[PDB]
Amino acid sequence: GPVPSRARVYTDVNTHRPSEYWDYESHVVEWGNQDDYQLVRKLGRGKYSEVFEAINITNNEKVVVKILKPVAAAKIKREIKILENLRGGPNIITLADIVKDPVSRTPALVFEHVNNTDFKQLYQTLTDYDIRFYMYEILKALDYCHSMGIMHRDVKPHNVMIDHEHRKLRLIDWGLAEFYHPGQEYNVRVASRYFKGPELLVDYQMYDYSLDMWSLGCMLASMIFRKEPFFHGHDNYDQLVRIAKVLGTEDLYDYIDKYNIELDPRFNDILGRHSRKRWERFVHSENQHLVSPEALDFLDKLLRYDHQSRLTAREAMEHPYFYTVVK
Ligand SMILES: O=C(O)c1ccc(Nc2nc(-c3ccccc3)cs2)cc1
Repeated sequence: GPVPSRARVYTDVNTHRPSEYWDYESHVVEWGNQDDYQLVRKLGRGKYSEVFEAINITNNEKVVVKILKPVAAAKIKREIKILENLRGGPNIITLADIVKDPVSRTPALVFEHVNNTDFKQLYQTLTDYDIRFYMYEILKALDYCHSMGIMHRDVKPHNVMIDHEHRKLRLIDWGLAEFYHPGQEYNVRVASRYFKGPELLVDYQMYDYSLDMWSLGCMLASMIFRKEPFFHGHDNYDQLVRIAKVLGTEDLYDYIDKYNIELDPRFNDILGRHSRKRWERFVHSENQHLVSPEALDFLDKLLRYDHQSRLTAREAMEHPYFYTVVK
């Protein structure tokens, strides 16, 4: 069987807290008035919710209303508890109200409004300074939630709202977020394909906060190399092959050896043999101004197969890559 693993930081934060903090099933929802909000336009639809721009007609303030689908309506108590526990934290989306949608009959979450710019238009238009500035802002949010015993589990560009005009950032969609308990085996069907950590791809269930740091590394590689996404898998199996063509197969085998994991035998006919690549192979005339020795050292310390060997969010904030950022 697989060898157990524990987070190297914030290991026992939930073991000391009173049951009320992490026992989300026991939480009682204080429902507000849905008629306080007037829906303006549909912003988007996912497999778990529909998002709307709305107006709070009492104070004329712009808000965002997230109406959960019945499939996600089952684990509403987890998302509500997490959002309340993290409320006021640096760069964390602020939950303003919870109401009962009259049409879906499911809960609807009301949030503060952020004037976001499409990442497919922004993230790939930033300067070297701005990439460093916004990465530091994301790290503030990740260290905060990890210090409060929570894993985000869906870090990706679409989950980071940025008001580039005001230089304001918010980490959103805490629908897949979970409380970290040492020794707990978790569902590997989390995060979006391109941002899934190797622990998920090899079906290793005893993962931790370090999963968010792999996802952050994928975001950084895409920004500094101008390649969207960086690891472009056709499916979950091809996703691991794309990673192995860059990081090499020897360190992958060492990883699975260390944790006594048995790879799905379907990998025997698709993985092949690959040496680790130097990051200069991805540098070209169009992205060279975004690349520095500090950016490459930082990336090297996030994109590691071994989840225990990755920089934590606090260690990442100490990195020379951020020395140029005004604090
Ligand atoms: O916690 C959440 O899930 C959450 C919080 C705040 C959120 N704000 C906003 N979303 C959008 C949006 C959503 C989907 C497609 C296009 C635009 C614009 S401004 C969206 C979602």
